[PDB]
Amino acid sequence: DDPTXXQX
Repeated sequence: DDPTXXQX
């Protein structure tokens, strides 16, 4: 749900 690093 965070874009940052494709975490989710």
